[PDB]
Amino acid sequence: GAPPIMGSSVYITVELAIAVLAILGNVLVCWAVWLNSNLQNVTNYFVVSLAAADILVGVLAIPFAITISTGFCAACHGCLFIACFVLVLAQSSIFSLLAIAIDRYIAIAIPLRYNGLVTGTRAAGIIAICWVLSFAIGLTPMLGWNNCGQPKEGKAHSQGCGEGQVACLFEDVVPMNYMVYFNFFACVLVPLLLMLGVYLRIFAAARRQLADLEDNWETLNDNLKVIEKADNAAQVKDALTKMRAAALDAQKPEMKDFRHGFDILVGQIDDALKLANEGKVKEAQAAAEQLKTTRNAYIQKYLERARSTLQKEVHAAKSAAIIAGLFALCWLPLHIINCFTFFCPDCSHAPLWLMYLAIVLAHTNSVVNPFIYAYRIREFRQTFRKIIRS
Ligand SMILES: CC(C)CCC[C@@H](C)[C@H]1CC[C@H]2[C@@H]3CC=C4C[C@@H](O)CC[C@]4(C)[C@H]3CC[C@]12C
Ligand SMILES: CC(C)CCC[C@@H](C)[C@H]1CC[C@H]2[C@@H]3CC=C4C[C@@H](O)CC[C@]4(C)[C@H]3CC[C@]12C
Ligand SMILES: CC(C)CCC[C@@H](C)[C@H]1CC[C@H]2[C@@H]3CC=C4C[C@@H](O)CC[C@]4(C)[C@H]3CC[C@]12C
Ligand SMILES: CC(C)CCC[C@@H](C)[C@H]1CC[C@H]2[C@@H]3CC=C4C[C@@H](O)CC[C@]4(C)[C@H]3CC[C@]12C
Ligand SMILES: CCCCCCCC/C=C/CCCCCCCC(=O)OC[C@H](O)CO
Ligand SMILES: CCCCCCCC/C=C\CCCCCCCC(=O)OC[C@H](O)CO
Ligand SMILES: Nc1nc(NCCc2ccc(O)cc2)nc2nc(-c3ccco3)nn12
Ligand SMILES: CCCCCCCC/C=C/CCCCCCCC(=O)O
Ligand SMILES: CCCCCCCC/C=C/CCCCCCCC(=O)O
Ligand SMILES: CCCCCCCC/C=C/CCCCCCCC(=O)O
Ligand SMILES: CCCCCCCC/C=C/CCCCCCCC(=O)O
Ligand SMILES: CCCCCCCC/C=C\CCCCCCCC(=O)O
Ligand SMILES: CCCCCCCC/C=C\CCCCCCCC(=O)O
Ligand SMILES: CCCCCCCC/C=C\CCCCCCCC(=O)O
Ligand SMILES: CCCCCCCC/C=C\CCCCCCCC(=O)O
Ligand SMILES: CCCCCCCC/C=C\CCCCCCCC(=O)O
Ligand SMILES: CCCCCCCC/C=C\CCCCCCCC(=O)O
Ligand SMILES: CCCCCCCC/C=C\CCCCCCCC(=O)O
Ligand SMILES: CCCCCCCC/C=C\CCCCCCCC(=O)O
Ligand SMILES: CCCCCCCC/C=C\CCCCCCCC(=O)O
Ligand code: NA
Repeated sequence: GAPPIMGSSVYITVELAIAVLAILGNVLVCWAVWLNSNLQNVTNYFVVSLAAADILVGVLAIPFAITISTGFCAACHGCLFIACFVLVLAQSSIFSLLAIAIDRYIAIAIPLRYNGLVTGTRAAGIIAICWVLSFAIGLTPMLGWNNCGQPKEGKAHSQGCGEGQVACLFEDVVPMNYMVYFNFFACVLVPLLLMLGVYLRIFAAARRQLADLEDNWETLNDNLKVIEKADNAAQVKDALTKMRAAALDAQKPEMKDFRHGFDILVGQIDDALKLANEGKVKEAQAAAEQLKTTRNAYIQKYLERARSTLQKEVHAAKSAAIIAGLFALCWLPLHIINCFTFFCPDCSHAPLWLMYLAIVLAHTNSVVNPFIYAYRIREFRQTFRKIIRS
């Protein structure tokens, strides 16, 4: 039995290293949003709430985790607070991650009502509400779902604890049925699966909208060819009728030129339709050839801009999804071990070294988001560079 202070020293040193890095990187995130107005939008207010949770992992939850690893004598309800506060921060992170996903879904599904629906003022009230809910969920053991009524009195006496005190150890005070059914299944797993469903909807909506843009374009170019090889006024008329509906369909500084572009296009379709309906096939076909000028000078530019805007939303949603996936990857090992402890009382408990490895992996999640923003989001990377240089 090696002196406990040796493995303790390794664990604590690693925790302190993670705390340092979590504070530094997430303070940098908050400083970038505060300073750069191109980063001040509703999405990034949830990003800052998430960075605040991660700063508090470094400032409070890691010092608390170091403390509870010692099994020090404590009043049981004080022990519960330092065991459960990290659950508040994890719960807050979950709400922020779900909000980021929903925000991006609203942006890609209804971009015309996004700015009217999702405002800074409503985001700050959602954030406040979510922090209150996170305290209620993470500190639910303090409302009475705890093991303080059944203290491990032999362990308390062996350590010389005083009356009313327990050896402060996570699995002695926090019930495992709370950890598995309430904290993990209800409060973590279900929101993460909801997030997964929202991201699937985002990527499907993007794929569908890019397919629609390409379809409208091909319909435009195919019907031009229909008109070119029609042999009567009625065929020209039918192809132009369709083109007119599609152009109006697609019509739903750069905005002035693209509105001007579609105005010309509808006007030119209308000129060609009138000629067709007068039975003037050749005149109608020549009028339709003028549509190629508008297609080259305006419609193609609209198509390329619309595509590039959707491709940026896909890239941005992938970045946010990577962050949600990394939260799941860093926290799942600990939840899964708790499931074994709880559901398999005939299995030997996960060994101590694995418990602490899973705890430090969960804490490491508070380090990683600044790196994802730096690597995947030019505007953050550039603001980070400017802050670090100045
Ligand atoms: C806003 C921030 C800076 C304040 C942080 C206050 C923290 C450190 C305080 C608030 C409540 C305190 C706990 C309340 C009661 C107990 C039980 C006692 O037997 C041992 C200490 C212990 C477990 C305290 C540890 C320190 C503690 C967690
Ligand atoms: C989220 C991804 C990375 C999956 C991680 C899976 C990890 C957490 C799984 C894979 C194999 C698992 C171990 C398999 C066997 C045992 C022996 C049993 O007596 C205690 C639980 C314990 C020690 C399990 C702990 C959880 C475990 C380590
Ligand atoms: C989408 C995925 C990641 C959801 C997470 C799946 C979790 C809930 C699954 C993955 C592996 C599962 C464990 C695999 C094996 C055992 C040992 C058995 O004696 C009791 C149940 C128990 C302990 C399972 C509990 C639930 C479990 C931890
Ligand atoms: C990508 C890198 C950082 C992952 C690091 C994984 C390391 C830290 C993990 C993987 C295997 C683990 C070891 C596996 C077995 C034991 C034996 C045990 O009696 C003491 C702890 C010890 C020695 C573990 C310490 C932590 C450990 C070394
Ligand atoms: C964003 C990237 C992730 C951030 C990562 C933050 C820091 C984590 C590194 C820790 C290694 C520290 C050295 C650990 C060496 C210990 C080896 C050892 O001897 O283990 C003893 C054993 O555990 C006794 O039981
Ligand atoms: C023995 C003790 C039992 C205790 C059981 C506790 C139940 C938790 C309930 C409320 C905590 C509220 C905490 C305050 C949350 C602050 C929210 C906030 O500051 O949000 C900022 C906002 O973003 C600005 O725009
Ligand atoms: N099971 C558990 N244990 C601990 N710490 C104690 C590790 C341990 C477990 C058993 C033992 O005999 C001695 C120590 N922290 C823990 N944190 C969590 C957690 C937080 C969020 C999800 O799970 N679970 N968890
Ligand atoms: C896509 C779905 C993702 C996962 C959702 C469902 C998770 C359900 C997990 C259930 C594990 C229940 C384990 C019960 C073990 C009983 C042990 C015993 O009876 O001795
Ligand atoms: C993503 C899901 C992956 C699932 C992996 C396979 C899980 C099925 C394994 C069940 C293992 C059951 C082992 C229980 C052993 C102890 C039984 C006992 O003595 O009570
Ligand atoms: C996706 C992960 C898949 C990993 C491999 C899955 C295989 C898991 C196998 C579990 C076998 C458990 C055997 C337990 C024997 C116990 C003896 C007994 O209880 O009588
Ligand atoms: C992503 C899901 C991965 C979850 C882990 C999958 C591996 C599941 C294997 C479990 C094996 C449990 C072995 C039982 C050990 C004790 C046997 C006994 O005492 O009866
Ligand atoms: C994944 C991030 C890097 C992880 C490196 C892991 C090394 C440190 C973590 C665990 C080592 C095990 C030491 C635990 C000793 C028991 C703790 C205690 O009882 O005080
Ligand atoms: C860029 C570097 C910034 C500062 C990095 C600091 C990294 C080291 C952090 C913590 C190490 C503390 C070591 C204390 C050992 C105590 C173990 C014990 O008390 O038993
Ligand atoms: C000094 C005592 C108070 C400590 C409270 C710490 C809470 C977490 C720290 C910072 C989170 C709030 C930072 C928000 C600043 C940026 C806001 C914005 O980007 O518009
Ligand atoms: C335990 C003592 C400290 C506990 C602090 C917990 C409360 C955290 C409160 C605020 C951090 C959230 C900051 C969110 C800023 C986003 C709002 C916005 O940008 O408009
Ligand atoms: C806060 C996020 C939203 C919460 C939604 C919760 C919906 C409920 C989902 C999962 C709860 C899991 C219930 C498992 C019950 C088994 C209990 C038992 O048999 O002892
Ligand atoms: C959707 C995420 C998880 C699904 C929500 C519901 C939770 C999983 C479904 C059933 C789990 C029930 C586990 C309890 C079985 C008996 C427990 C026991 O005997 O100890
Ligand atoms: C499109 C590639 C351009 C390369 C530079 C990147 C510019 C910005 C790109 C995407 C913005 C990503 C926004 C994702 C929201 C993150 C929210 C979160 O999950 O925390
Ligand atoms: C419990 C685990 C759930 C974790 C949720 C993590 C967030 C989901 C992340 C990615 C899912 C989306 C995968 C589909 C990719 C399509 C991309 C594309 O069309 O270009
Ligand atoms: C990112 C990597 C994801 C990998 C998920 C799966 C990891 C677990 C895989 C194998 C572990 C299986 C251990 C089975 C132990 C059986 C012990 C026994 O029989 O008692
Ligand atoms: Na977090």
